[PDB]
Amino acid sequence: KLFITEGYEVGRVNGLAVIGESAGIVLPIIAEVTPSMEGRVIATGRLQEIAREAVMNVSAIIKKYTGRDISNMDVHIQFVGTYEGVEGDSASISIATAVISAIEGIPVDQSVAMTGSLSVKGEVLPVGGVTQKIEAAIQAGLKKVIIPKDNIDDVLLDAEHEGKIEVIPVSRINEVLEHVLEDGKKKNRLMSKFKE
Amino acid sequence: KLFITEGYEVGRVNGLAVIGESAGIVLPIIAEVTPSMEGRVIATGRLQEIAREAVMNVSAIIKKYTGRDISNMDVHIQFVGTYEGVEGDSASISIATAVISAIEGIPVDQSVAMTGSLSVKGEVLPVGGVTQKIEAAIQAGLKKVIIPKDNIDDVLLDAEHEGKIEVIPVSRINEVLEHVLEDGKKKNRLMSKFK
Amino acid sequence: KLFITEGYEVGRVNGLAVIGESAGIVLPIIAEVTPSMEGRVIATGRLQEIAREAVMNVSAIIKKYTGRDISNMDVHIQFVGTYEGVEGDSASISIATAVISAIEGIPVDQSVAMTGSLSVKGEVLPVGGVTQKIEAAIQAGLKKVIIPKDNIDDVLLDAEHEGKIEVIPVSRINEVLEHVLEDGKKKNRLMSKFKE
Amino acid sequence: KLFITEGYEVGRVNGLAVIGESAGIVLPIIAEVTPSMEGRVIATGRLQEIAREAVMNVSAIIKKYTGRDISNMDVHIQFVGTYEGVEGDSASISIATAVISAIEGIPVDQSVAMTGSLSVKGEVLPVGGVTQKIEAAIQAGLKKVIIPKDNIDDVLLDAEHEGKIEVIPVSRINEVLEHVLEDGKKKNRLMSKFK
Amino acid sequence: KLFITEGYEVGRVNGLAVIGESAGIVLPIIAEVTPSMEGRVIATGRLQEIAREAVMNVSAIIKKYTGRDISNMDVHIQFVGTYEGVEGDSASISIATAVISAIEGIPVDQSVAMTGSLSVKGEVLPVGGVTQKIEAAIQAGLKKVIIPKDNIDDVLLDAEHEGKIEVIPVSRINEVLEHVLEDGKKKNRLMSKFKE
Amino acid sequence: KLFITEGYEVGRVNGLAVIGESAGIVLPIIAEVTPSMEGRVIATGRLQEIAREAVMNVSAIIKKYTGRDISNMDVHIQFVGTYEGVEGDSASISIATAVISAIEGIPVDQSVAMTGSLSVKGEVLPVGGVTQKIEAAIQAGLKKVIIPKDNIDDVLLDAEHEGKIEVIPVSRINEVLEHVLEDGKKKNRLMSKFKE
Repeated sequence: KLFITEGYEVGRVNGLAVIGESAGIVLPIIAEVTPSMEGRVIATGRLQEIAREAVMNVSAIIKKYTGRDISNMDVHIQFVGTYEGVEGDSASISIATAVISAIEGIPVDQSVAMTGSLSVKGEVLPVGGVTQKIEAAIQAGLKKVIIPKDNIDDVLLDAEHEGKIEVIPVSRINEVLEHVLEDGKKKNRLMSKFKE
Repeated sequence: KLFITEGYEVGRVNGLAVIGESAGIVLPIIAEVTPSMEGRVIATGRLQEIAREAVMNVSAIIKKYTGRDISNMDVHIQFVGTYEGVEGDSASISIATAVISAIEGIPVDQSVAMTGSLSVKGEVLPVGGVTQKIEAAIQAGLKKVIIPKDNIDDVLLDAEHEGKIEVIPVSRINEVLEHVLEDGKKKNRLMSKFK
Repeated sequence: KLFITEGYEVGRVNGLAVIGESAGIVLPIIAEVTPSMEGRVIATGRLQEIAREAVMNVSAIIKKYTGRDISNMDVHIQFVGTYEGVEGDSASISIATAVISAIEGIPVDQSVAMTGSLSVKGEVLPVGGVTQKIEAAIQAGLKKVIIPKDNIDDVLLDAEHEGKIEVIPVSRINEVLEHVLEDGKKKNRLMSKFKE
Repeated sequence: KLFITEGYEVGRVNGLAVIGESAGIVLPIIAEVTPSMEGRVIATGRLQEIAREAVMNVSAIIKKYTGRDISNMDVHIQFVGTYEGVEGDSASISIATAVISAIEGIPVDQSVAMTGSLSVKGEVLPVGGVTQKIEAAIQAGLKKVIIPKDNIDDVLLDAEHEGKIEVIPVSRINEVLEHVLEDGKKKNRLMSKFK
Repeated sequence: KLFITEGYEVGRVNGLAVIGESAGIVLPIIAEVTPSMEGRVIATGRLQEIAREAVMNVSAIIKKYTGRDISNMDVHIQFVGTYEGVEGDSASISIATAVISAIEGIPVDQSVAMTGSLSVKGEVLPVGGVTQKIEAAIQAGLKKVIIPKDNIDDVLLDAEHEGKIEVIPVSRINEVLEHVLEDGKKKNRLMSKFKE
Repeated sequence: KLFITEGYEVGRVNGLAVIGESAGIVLPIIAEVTPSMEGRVIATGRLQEIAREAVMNVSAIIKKYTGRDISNMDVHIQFVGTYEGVEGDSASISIATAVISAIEGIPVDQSVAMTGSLSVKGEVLPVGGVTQKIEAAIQAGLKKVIIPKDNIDDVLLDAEHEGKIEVIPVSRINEVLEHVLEDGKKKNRLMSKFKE
């Protein structure tokens, strides 16, 4: 199977996505980081362009909140499996989440999938095919799905479904991290860094 | 909805644009600026050269009048949502407006969209697709498109678009801010710096 | 309107080009220059390569006859308007002409459109589409049209349209300039500077 | 015939991949190394992003355990054959493996296909298209196939096929190496280095 | 009209090409060199890659046979006019002629048009649509047409059409230059570094 | 036609490609070398990275064997031909062979073609499309086709192709070589260099 459904893992997130117009999918990302040999973002396959765009875009948010500049480190991003036929999210919050995880060595809840794009301001703004994703998620045996707050009323769950996934609307990057990073002294420090 | 339409709000604005044909869409920008360890405009997409340009024109206006150097501070320009076959506007005023809005950190009326092209020396130059653009601001339920002046007569709106919206003829950048940049002490300050 | 058709403005020049396969359009153009403190030609959209070829060529000529070394300047060039399926003359001379005008800061006559491919050496080479361009010129109500002298047998106008525009042709850029540049001290002192 | 099914060769591994939207193919590779007197990774084709990626995850892994650095080496990789319609897997292990084989000088077992994505930490990640990666390797007469353990449930074989190949599930790049590298003094001391 | 049919001009050659595959056309070019003040080939719009290629090949023999390194110069090629539906020769001897011409300032004779491709060892190789081309040469009042020696029997002319143009087959670059460069002291010294 | 087929010229190697689907193209290569006046591999088009690969590999095996180093040469590598959908073998041996030719200044049997991938041990790896290649090599009325050895059995031929040609299998560069160099003193000196 292409993704983990529970446990905690560094630089590892289950985003969600769309195949064709039919349907949604579990889209899992690893991020890993190593210092550069000036610094680039490595990824390949049908999604590399989504990946440099999120990673690059989010990169100031990522400097306000470790203090590691991205151009001092190499960011190794893959998508786990292959997917031709898939639209992914712009500035996707999973790809930023997995990177912050990897930079910070703080693990991620696999049982919580996510969707949204990430304002360079740090907000999370709406994305297509939410119902179709939750749906893929309900199909995956994942437990909670984070989503943007303005897709709140695009969640057209057809009952019996209303109780098999916990749908969590967020609107900051800090809410996404709060809700998926493993508890501990590290995330506690981390969270406290989210302000002005 | 997806794109915001009520409120005021920082380094983010309503670009008008056109997917080629008769074909309007509302294209927001979102800007953000961070004083740097010079600096680099960071933006992605088919419309980076434009993000870059808008920004480059807009530092003359700001080192000159304000006397802020925008070379000291990395700048994020990002357009929103999935846009395909879009023609952008050279030195597009949505961006430069958002850029003044990041940097003097002062919100913008989101009733208001706009389109235009910013000359280094401050002008709002005319642009193609001025009508279909207004038609876009309309089925997106907005209050006021701002629009270049030399574009008035490229409005030729029909009965189902006539009186639906406030069109603002602008010649200068500061006519743009006069009209969208929210109110109080900072705007007032930014204004006088100019003349 | 996307162009001006009377008076003088700095750094502004109504080009001529062809849309699809019949017709002309006026290709209006602005250039502006600030010191760089070397520098670039910033232009965007579809016709950018032409802007850089023309500024690349104007500037050598600038350096030979005046003093001003475009080396030291950012030239910012725009096609007021947005031009798809439109196709220029290489080393377009509207463009070179708008640059020579931002730099000298002598305004240009808007009542006269033009078209020419500019050699590094200073000639105005011939260009495709004269007849049609001159028709578009007639159409926006522009008084004259400056063309490459070798394009003179290409002019195919119905006798009544020969009443409508002046057709001037030319073999060197400095002739485009007496022909366009605002009458003046500056302009004179400038014509002096291309004594050959 | 485009790959080998018997014997050991230095720096040659039988990858596995898909052509169109089913059918596996065996995807064989040489890597080779020479020093760089910096270092570059040399591969053409539709699959070379992958080749560059594979190698760049191997380096750090090798450095961390073996001490050898690859900045001071040029690496030359080839997909023996011509590979259109084909997607490889991210950072294929088969390439990672063929690089380790090169540098260390230890023959690889040609009768064992392998598929997988190597992570920078040395972990073996799951992949698209396992079954036809398996069918195709049977098709070629390979005796074992190494697959990412996390894909054990994707293995879908008819019994007449269950007996025809050995499915070996791994989760780490050192396991792959033990399972493929030729036996001997080199192999062992090499392993003592990943523990 | 777009080419000069007689006299000599620095860096100015009448190549031949084909419009679609109905007909030949004169495709006239100009190369011009300025110093680099790392060096480059500037050129525009439609046959810009034929242009970059031709030069990138001949560089070779620009050094090997004679004088200057073109990585220290900028090569500014233009096609005089505009070029859609036209098909460009590779490693074009008309470019190389133009570029050798501009560097030596030895004028090229405009009553002789040319087609063919330059190998890097400097044989001229067959090209396509030669009859059509010559038919363009003929049509356009150029006196003489240089063509590749392996196309000799691909020339299929009507009676009337054969005396209408001198046809000159060549097998090597130095013959093309023997043929089109202004006699005089400078060509003599150029031509005599085209040994062994 | 545009290519060689009996004969013995230097720097030139009739290789083999597929135009995409499976349609035999002879793809002639011209190599050329001069000294840097460090050095460079000077190629044009889609194949231009193959070239530098074929080159790269060949310098390695030359430095080793002959002792000669050719980091000093400026290498020119040319594709004779005009087709798109062009599809080349990695480290393609044609190029490897035109080059070794170039350098050792040694004429090639024009009457022979080849496909092949060359490794840094100067093995001949097999390549796909073996049968289409043997065909354009027939259509091109050539006498011999060198193929990689392990390609030995992707060889078919309906009645119409069988015994139309000396197909010749190889596993090493020095075979490729023994096959195609013009006999005598410099073949010889350079040959045994691969043995010493």
